[PDB]
Amino acid sequence: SMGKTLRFEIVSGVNKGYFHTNSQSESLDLVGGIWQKIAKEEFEKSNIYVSAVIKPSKTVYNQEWGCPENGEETVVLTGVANEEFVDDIEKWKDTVIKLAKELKNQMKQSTLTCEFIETELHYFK
Amino acid sequence: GKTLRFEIVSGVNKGYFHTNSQSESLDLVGGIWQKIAKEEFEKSNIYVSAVIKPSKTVYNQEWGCPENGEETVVLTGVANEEFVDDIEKWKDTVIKLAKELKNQMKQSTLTCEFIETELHYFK
Amino acid sequence: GKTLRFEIVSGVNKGYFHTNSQSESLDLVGGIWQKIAKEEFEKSNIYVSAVIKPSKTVYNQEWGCPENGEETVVLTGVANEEFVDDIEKWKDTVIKLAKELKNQMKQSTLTCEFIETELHYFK
Ligand SMILES: Nc1ncnc2c1ncn2[C@@H]1O[C@H](COP(=O)(O)O[C@H]2[C@@H](O)[C@H](n3cnc4c(N)ncnc43)O[C@@H]2C[C@@H](N)CC[C@H](N)C(=O)O)[C@@H](O)[C@H]1O
Ligand SMILES: Nc1ncnc2c1ncn2[C@@H]1O[C@H](COP(=O)(O)O[C@H]2[C@@H](O)[C@H](n3cnc4c(N)ncnc43)O[C@@H]2C[C@@H](N)CC[C@H](N)C(=O)O)[C@@H](O)[C@H]1O
Ligand SMILES: Nc1ncnc2c1ncn2[C@@H]1O[C@H](COP(=O)(O)O[C@H]2[C@@H](O)[C@H](n3cnc4c(N)ncnc43)O[C@@H]2C[C@@H](N)CC[C@H](N)C(=O)O)[C@@H](O)[C@H]1O
Repeated sequence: SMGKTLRFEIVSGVNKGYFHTNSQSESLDLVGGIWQKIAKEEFEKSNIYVSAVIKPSKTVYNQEWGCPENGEETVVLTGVANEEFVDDIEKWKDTVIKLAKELKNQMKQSTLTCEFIETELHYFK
Repeated sequence: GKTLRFEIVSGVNKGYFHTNSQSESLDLVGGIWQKIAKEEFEKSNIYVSAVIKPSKTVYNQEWGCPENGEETVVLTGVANEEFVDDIEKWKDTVIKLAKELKNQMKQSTLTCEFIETELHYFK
Repeated sequence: GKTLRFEIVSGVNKGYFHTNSQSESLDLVGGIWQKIAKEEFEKSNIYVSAVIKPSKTVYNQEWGCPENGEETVVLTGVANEEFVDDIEKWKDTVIKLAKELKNQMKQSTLTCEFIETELHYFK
């Protein structure tokens, strides 16, 4: 029910120019639907299912590098390696990286960040 | 130098509370947290504040997830040394509140994580 | 090799800025951060980008919290080794910007945290 493990965080753009969504709820459904498909497909391959909590956001960077004024519409995906389901943390990590790259490809993103953070998970069921 | 932060993820249980918007879910969960944190504070003098964020959680539809994700909330907070004198008792308190939130939101499962953090508090 | 991420939590000060939606607050804080980060970059060549999320912060009404929570914003960012040559200088830049944000948002207190993180950057 408790133990040291890893969480991940990925930040992606929503690519309005390609998908033409017009609200943050539409953007969340877009990214969430892609994550759902790729996570299920990898689960069928490796028996490792990576669930993700997805949050709306704006990412602020220099307008001279392409950022809209007041920020780019983005989505933050996070998840934790639950030892109830993950027997091998290194395989899970490699799965997350694989999914992050697939998300970057299918979202047509030029760059993407994927972070791993040490966490102590308490799981109540 | 280092302290802890927590992160809890819960469903919002629209079917039970009959809320109709993510804004209503935030007020619902906020009010529940506000009440349970106050109640615990009056027992132990340990107040656990929480930053609450809207979210969706994506998992396998075979396990009950709606297409594109379940509506969820993320609650986070930090053990501020200004207010916290015993980190172990603070962790116990977060866990106690996380279990109360799980019960009141009628959740079958719930995650509560602790992450090491370096807090700079400006006042 | 780990790097750092930061997390800042701030009020949105609806009463001072006369905003009436979370979207308006997000754009306002986003513009304020964009300006202070650009000005700092023009001096030090350290650009601190930030991912900003809407939120509500729940604390004791006895200390001034509104019922169900205060409207807040969470700003996070990562020290990407592709652009950050000196982590200490980056950390001091984040702290400097957090203090500027506190002043410009007219906040009485503000938290700024640093968390160790393993960053994979795909380009
Ligand atoms: N900090 C920096 N210092 C110096 N130059 C920079 C910096 N950032 C960007 N640049 C320039 O811009 C070019 C593109 O860089 P990049 O796409 O990485 O620049 C990114 C970061 O500045 C920021 N960002 C991304 N993930 C973040 C996270 N987890 N936390 C905080 N901020 C985040 O967001 C920027 C744009 C991304 N959101 C991607 C935008 C778009 N969807 C795309 O795919 O191209 C670089 O090659 C540089 O020339
Ligand atoms: N990763 C997995 N691998 C294998 N089987 C799984 C997995 N996840 C769920 N299952 C199956 O589904 C059953 C239910 O498991 P569980 O309720 O824990 O499955 C949860 C996780 O997959 C995901 N989730 C929850 N917290 C998360 C976090 N912090 N980060 C990332 N994802 C998070 O969300 C799922 C459902 C929860 N949101 C709760 C749903 C609902 N409100 C409820 O109370 O039952 C399990 O007994 C398994 O049979
Ligand atoms: N935990 C506590 N225990 C005991 N006394 C407390 C506590 N918190 C606040 N107080 C009392 O209230 C006064 C003000 O304290 P403070 O402004 O720090 O109290 C803050 C925290 O309780 C909470 N908060 C802020 N950042 C947070 C984070 N990252 N995670 C979780 N919660 C967060 O939010 C409270 C108010 C802030 N959002 C600022 C509100 C307002 N915008 C302002 O600028 O004054 C203190 O001097 C004490 O008298």
